[PDB]
Order: sequence, then structure tokens, then C-alpha cells
Amino acid sequence: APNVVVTRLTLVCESAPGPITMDLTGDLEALKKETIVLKEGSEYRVKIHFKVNRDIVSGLKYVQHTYRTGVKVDKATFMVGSYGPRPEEYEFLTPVEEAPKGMLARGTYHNKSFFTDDDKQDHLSWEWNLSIKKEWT
Ligand SMILES: O=C(N[C@H](c1ccc(-c2ccccc2)cc1)c1cccs1)[C@H]1CCCNC1
Repeated sequence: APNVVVTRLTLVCESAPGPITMDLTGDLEALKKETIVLKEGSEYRVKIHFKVNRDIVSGLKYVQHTYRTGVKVDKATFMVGSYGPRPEEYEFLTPVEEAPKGMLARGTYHNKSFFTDDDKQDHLSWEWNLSIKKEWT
């Protein structure tokens, strides 16, 4: 096992009808197929579940790249910090954002996330898709 193990991504949205999450321990190619649904205008946060196993890690960063076909990447970096080893997993949450609204805002966005640190270590790099819809269905 590695020192840092990213286990789960969750979109914390209080107005959502059900859970919006994805297991990050399985196959990484199957993650692209899975599409995450977010109603337009919804307030949300990105939650990263991860474990520290042996030693204190420092300088953790969450890096998120959002792609729409034919558009320049929308980048965002979040400082995660230092964490010590323990059996229970940790939870890092981004600040609240508001998903865009309107027909021009609806559609599927292609995300590539990076859980890394100051040492540019690849704790986990994965792809996932987010669909902005007029309603939750
Ligand atoms: O719509 C915006 N950016 C969008 C976007 C859409 C969705 C996300 C996302 C990804 C992952 C999770 C949650 C949400 C991220 C960005 C675009 C990206 C690339 C080309 S446009 C502006 C307008 C108002 C809201 N703040 C930013």
C-alpha cells in the first residue's frame, strides 16, 4: 500500500435528491463512463476522501481541470495541507461554488483531478465527467 490512498470523491450538495459520489479505489478507466449529475445553479463542494498510513505528509494539493470540447481548460488548485497517519480516512472540502445555469451552461464537462503535493508526487490522477442539467433528472 502507499502512504496516501485517495478513496472517494463526493459532490456535497444539500439540495441533491441522492448521494453524488464515486469510488476511487476501483478501475480508473471505468470512472470516465460514470457521469455525475448536478442541477444548474446548485451550490456544491468537492470532497476528497483519503487515507494516511505510515508517516506525516505535507504540502498536499488538490488540482482540478475542467474541459468542455473546444474550450480552454478551466483550472483550479486547492491547498490541502499536512496530515498524520491514522486508521480513519480524512475529508478535504473545497469552498462553496455555484454551478452555472442556463442552456449554454448545460452539458457534460470532462474533469481530470490530481491529488498531489509539493513534491509533485502522484497520489492519484483520475478522470470523471460532470453533467449540468436543468433538473436533477
Ligand atoms: O461555468 C463556469 N465554468 C464552467 C465549469 C462548469 C462546471 C465545473 C465543475 C467541475 C467539476 C465539479 C463541479 C463543477 C467547473 C467549471 C466551465 C468549464 C470549462 C469551460 S466553461 C464559470 C461560470 C460560473 C460558475 N463559475 C465558473
